[PDB]
Amino acid sequence: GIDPFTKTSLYESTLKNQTDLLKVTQSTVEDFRSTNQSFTRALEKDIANLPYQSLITEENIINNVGPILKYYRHSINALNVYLGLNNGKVLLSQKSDAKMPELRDDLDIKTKDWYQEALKTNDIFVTPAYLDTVLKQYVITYSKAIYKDGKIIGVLGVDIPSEDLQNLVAKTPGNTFLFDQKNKIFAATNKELLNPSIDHSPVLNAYKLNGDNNFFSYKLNNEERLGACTKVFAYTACITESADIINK
Ligand SMILES: [Cl-]
Repeated sequence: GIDPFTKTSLYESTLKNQTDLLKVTQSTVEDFRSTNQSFTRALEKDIANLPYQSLITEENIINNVGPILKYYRHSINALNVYLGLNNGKVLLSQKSDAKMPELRDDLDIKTKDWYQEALKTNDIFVTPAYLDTVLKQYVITYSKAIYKDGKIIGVLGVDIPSEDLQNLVAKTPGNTFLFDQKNKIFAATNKELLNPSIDHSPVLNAYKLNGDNNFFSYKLNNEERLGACTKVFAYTACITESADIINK
């Protein structure tokens, strides 16, 4: 309407609404990451709790670590779960025909960020989404250097399809969406937003001007829209709507 009291009431209401919904999308991304981190941490602990004898020959790694990788992979429906060693080999449990985990020598692991970055932090390392060479799907990898008595055993990796996060975000309420660390569109409730030719600059420009969680106005085709974005790890989560709620 027109009376400023009424317009202010509508603006304050929709701000709260849209903020709530943005937070649900933020929570979705957070919970996905923390579930995968907890899992990875539990797997690290089970591997490190084996005696050294079970860890210090490749055959013993196959027979003693392999089943653990397999059970864990199944438990969460991961794509791959694996352990990379300093000799460049990887003990790999992959989705497939029920064949046991095997040692693979062709994964060029000392060139891979999941391997090299795990050795530079004491935390879990989380990759951007990338194309997994084993099963040829886009994954987010959680990796962790495993130590026993201070001694490196190898680098654990857990590959989760990136589509799993995309699908979780898409199911959320609200016209919410998520950009990756390069500010490309990554997930959206409205699948049309994923058209790579769409211009997101008005929303990204408005976020740059306003900051995390700060509700803003912008224009599309000379009509007014409202929205907000916030950082969530290296992602940017946004929500937008028509301003007709406050103007009409
Ligand atoms: Cl994540």
